[PDB]
Amino acid sequence: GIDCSFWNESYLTGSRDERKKSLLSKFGMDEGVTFMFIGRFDRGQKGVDVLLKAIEILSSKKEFQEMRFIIIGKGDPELEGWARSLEEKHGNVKVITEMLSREFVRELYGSVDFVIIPSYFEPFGLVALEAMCLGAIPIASAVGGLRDIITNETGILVKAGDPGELANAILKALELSRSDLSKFRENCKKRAMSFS
Repeated sequence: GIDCSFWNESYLTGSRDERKKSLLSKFGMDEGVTFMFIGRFDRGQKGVDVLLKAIEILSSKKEFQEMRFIIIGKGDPELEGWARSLEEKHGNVKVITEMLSREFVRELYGSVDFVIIPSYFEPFGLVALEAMCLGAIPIASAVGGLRDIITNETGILVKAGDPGELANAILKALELSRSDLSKFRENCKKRAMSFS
């Protein structure tokens, strides 16, 4: 079950636009549509590999410049090395290889546009609900609990393990109007609150 006493936007200062601008400026980036990943870096569970492949696919496109990526998690030295390499290659990629407190995570969810949950294995998907409670729009693998939580009114579902499909979904998400973004956020919070 989700703790909506902790996971809500009451704890956050100012507006979403303000927070996102400040956040990105700390990473040396100007404003852009911001996608975040938070999870273990492994080969077949959380899907960081799928995300990194998707970033590589997108990087040859002009629209890539309008995207910002925040990639948080730890694990394999090879996977961390890969994430770090992309960070050095692309000025719109930030990688943070460590655990952050739930307070920090909460602030981040309330300060990005989308949270990417490219899981292969996700029995509970409590992460989707937490992100949704804070107005972050999920782009997620259609697996386990994520299937139950995420709807067409609240986010984007993709086939697990498919970097191409993910890249397509990210481009689709980038193109959404502010009005559509706003409706998604409203539905996200409503749905997350309904999970009580």
